[PDB]
Amino acid sequence: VNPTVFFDIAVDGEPLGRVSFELFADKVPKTAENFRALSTGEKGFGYKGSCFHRIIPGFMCQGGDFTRHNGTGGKSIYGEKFEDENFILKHTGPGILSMANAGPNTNGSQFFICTAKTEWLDGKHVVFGKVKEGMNIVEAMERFGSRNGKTSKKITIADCGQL
Ligand SMILES: CO[C@@H]1CC/C=C/c2cccc(c2)COC(=O)[C@@H]2CCCN(N2)C(=O)[C@H](Cc2cccc(O)c2)NC(=O)[C@H](C(C)C)NC(=O)[C@@H]1C
Repeated sequence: VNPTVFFDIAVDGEPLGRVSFELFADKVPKTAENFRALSTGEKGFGYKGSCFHRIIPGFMCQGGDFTRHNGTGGKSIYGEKFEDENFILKHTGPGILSMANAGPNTNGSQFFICTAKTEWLDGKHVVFGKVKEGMNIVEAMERFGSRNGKTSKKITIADCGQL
């Protein structure tokens, strides 16, 4: 019953590969549904065409700002921001999909994909999914990141949707 969604990733407009995610709707249904609907674009806005604006090798890849395209924006399907649903799941290792935020109860659309166990984020960021297929594509994305997170090529979600 857990949905699966995909991102087709491009590097300076050339196809890199597809990352697929399981969304844990069984444990964080509101948060999973936000990400699912933003991936299909069914509300008329969402992840398609947006970029990964911060990639820090050995840490995580962050994206999801489709409103300002400068790291500060994005919005949820629930208006603007929404509350932290729960912190049942933890940042246990590579592939974990979690909500970016600016403190408590500020979930919008920005998210990050962990490439390592990041337990200092537990209880601060809502974990809601995991990479299902295409972790090798996330590893390739890291090669375009840097210590401070600026990317050396434009890393975009060329297409996305639900499987
Ligand atoms: C541009 O926005 C501002 C952020 C300023 C810069 C943060 C920064 C720069 C370089 C490396 C790192 C963080 C390392 O940590 C991450 O990479 C973490 C990893 C988990 C996901 N994540 N970033 C986030 O969720 C970060 C967590 C954060 C905020 C503030 C400072 C900080 O050190 C880390 N939050 C944000 O990016 C939110 C955004 C979702 C609307 N923006 C904001 O709070 C501000 C308005």
